[PDB]
Amino acid sequence: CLRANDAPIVLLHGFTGWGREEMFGFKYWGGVRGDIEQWLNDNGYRTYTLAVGPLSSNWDRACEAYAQLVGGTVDYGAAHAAKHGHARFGRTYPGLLPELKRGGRIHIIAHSQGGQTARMLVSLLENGSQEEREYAKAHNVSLSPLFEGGHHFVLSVTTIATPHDGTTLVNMVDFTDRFFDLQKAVLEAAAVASNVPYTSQVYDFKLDQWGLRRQPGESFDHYFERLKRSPVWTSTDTARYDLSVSGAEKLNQWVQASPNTYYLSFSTERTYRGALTGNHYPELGMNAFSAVVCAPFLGSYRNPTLGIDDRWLENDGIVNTVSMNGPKRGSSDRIVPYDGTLKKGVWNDMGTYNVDHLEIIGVDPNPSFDIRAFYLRLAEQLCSLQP
Ligand SMILES: [Ca+2]
Ligand SMILES: [Cl-]
Ligand code: NA
Ligand SMILES: [Zn+2]
Repeated sequence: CLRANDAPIVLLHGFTGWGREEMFGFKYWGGVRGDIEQWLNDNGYRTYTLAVGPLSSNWDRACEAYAQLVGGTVDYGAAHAAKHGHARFGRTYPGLLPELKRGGRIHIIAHSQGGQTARMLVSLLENGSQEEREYAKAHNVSLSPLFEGGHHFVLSVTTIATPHDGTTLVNMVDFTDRFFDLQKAVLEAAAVASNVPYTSQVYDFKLDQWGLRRQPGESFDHYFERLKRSPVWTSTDTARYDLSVSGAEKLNQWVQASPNTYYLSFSTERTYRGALTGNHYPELGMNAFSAVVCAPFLGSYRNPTLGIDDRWLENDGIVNTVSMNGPKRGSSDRIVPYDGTLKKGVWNDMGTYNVDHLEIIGVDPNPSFDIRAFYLRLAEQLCSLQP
């Protein structure tokens, strides 16, 4: 790289994901292929990993990301917490990069719903929250600096297989059961059983604000049955809602691109069209869970009420490919095909890759995908960005 900025890289997972000490060290970023953070660091690209609530709303996850980056106690905002009935304060972090408070900046590389979270964190840093500012005045409580506005420390957001317009998977019948089957499948990829009541946490869902935690003598099977019936699955303040086509559009209506930030999007597809009616079908090698449980629905579900037609049928096993190049539904962001120069304040569509939702992070194998070269080439591009 010809280095133009010194900003560290920050990895951010989707609606599954866990810290480097979790899952007995099986890495979400790298999976069965290795340790992407370690590869980037070993190649001279300083990289860190964020771990936030996988099932929690993008709002909560953005507040957690902020505290984890600059240090301190997660503050979800007094108004937000009162409106949805969960704790105002989350856990306390030492802070990965306190220098963000004095002028440092970062590149965020986000997978799946991580891309919504990274977008939202930028929006909150730039504009704050009018509602939280007003509520703090009215009720004489403190206000997180995150909601003040006029802050800036994200130089770029890169999203990979992100459902910026949602995924129609949420509309599948029995989505609740199949989604937590997906969680168990990822646990099994990590060689972690779902019917064993581990005494260590192994996979912390970080639901402190909701007061939820896997109990002593409780298996993931039993825990997920509880989670299904909990507010983190049944409220609007959830990843599940933000993942829907409707919820993603609502998010897009206020989370917009900042002129001070480069946005890069990577799309993923792992399907073919058949010759019967033009439906899409999983290619050989797509991870087994998606191939059997999710891809047939994704490549055949049409919904005229929500504008879900033939453009939505291509998919990566989890997300409709059309959803990934940037926010569109309810969004005024601009999306431009990458042309050799990356532009600020717009989505640079870096193209589509023939890699499925879990292969792109190495949680499922794909020997024809040079995952190491993919992330090293991305880090070079970010290293080259003009500050
Ligand atoms: Ca595969
Ligand atoms: Cl509990
Ligand atoms: Na995901
Ligand atoms: Zn919340």
